[PDB]
Amino acid sequence: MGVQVETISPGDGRTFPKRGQTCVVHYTGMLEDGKKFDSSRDRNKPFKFMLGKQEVIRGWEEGVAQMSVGQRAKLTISPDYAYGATGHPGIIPPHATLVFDVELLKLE
Repeated sequence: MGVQVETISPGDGRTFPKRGQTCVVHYTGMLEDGKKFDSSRDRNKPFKFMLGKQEVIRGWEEGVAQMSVGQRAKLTISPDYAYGATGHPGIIPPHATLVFDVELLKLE
């Protein structure tokens, strides 16, 4: 499968990221069992990435573009849209489905 987006709290429902914009987000990343492997909130610094430059996993590129500014959403990402068969040594196992709690703070 691809990426599923499940809403947690609504945004403005009007402003969606376009290609080339910088997305400023807080996020928490968890394995399918619920173990957290990454979180911007723990570092007290939002994460920025430019949509369309493939600086993040495909699931983020397609999932976050579906969010409006101010929305918090749950992205469930299958391995093909994520770290795939390889995974990431000692962080993400092979063939892992990931769950991201993501809040789109603003666009730049």
